[PDB]
Amino acid sequence: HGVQVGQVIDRKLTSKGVTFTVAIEPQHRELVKGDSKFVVNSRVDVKVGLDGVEFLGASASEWINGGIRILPGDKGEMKASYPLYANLEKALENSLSDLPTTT
Amino acid sequence: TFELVPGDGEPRKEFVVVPGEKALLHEPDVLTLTLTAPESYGIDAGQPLILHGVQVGQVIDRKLTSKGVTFTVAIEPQHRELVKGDSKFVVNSRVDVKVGLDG
Repeated sequence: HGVQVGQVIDRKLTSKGVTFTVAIEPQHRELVKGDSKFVVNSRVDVKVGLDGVEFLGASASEWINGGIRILPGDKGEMKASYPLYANLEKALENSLSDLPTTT
Repeated sequence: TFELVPGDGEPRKEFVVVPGEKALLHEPDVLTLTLTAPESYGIDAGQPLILHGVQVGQVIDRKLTSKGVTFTVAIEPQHRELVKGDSKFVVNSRVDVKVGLDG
């Protein structure tokens, strides 16, 4: 919600991909609500058009800050691993793959 | 540097020192307001309050709750009479650009 509640501790590169270990302060520990989402805010996206022009990803303060945005949830059990989504649209669609599934 | 602001009343020999951030909060006349928002909108605790292009106040602090974000702000007594309580507060921390054929 625009407020810094944590900090990325470390990053490791493996064969499968990249694993980030992050920490959340105890003050906002109760607001995590484990059934939540994490979104990348380190890249800016600009879309232009005749009627729809948008500037997503990160604002100027968000671009100079960077980091990970947290989309909170309602009720969860705080599982260990979490996925990281490339952009907002994929997070909303709950799609963790570039190509959508065939139907 | 210790700065002295004289007052009036019975003489005293003990004082409580407040930081410079809270200096406006401890003035004899000051208008303290609490305003809520679902998002921080990138507003810190040192941002000013602007009326007609003139700074008339200063944001004192920001707190994050479950419902949202609450800002406590202060208005100087000089412009206390110009507040006119049935008033509105608008975010000025983000810029918006709308393009079009004519507008």
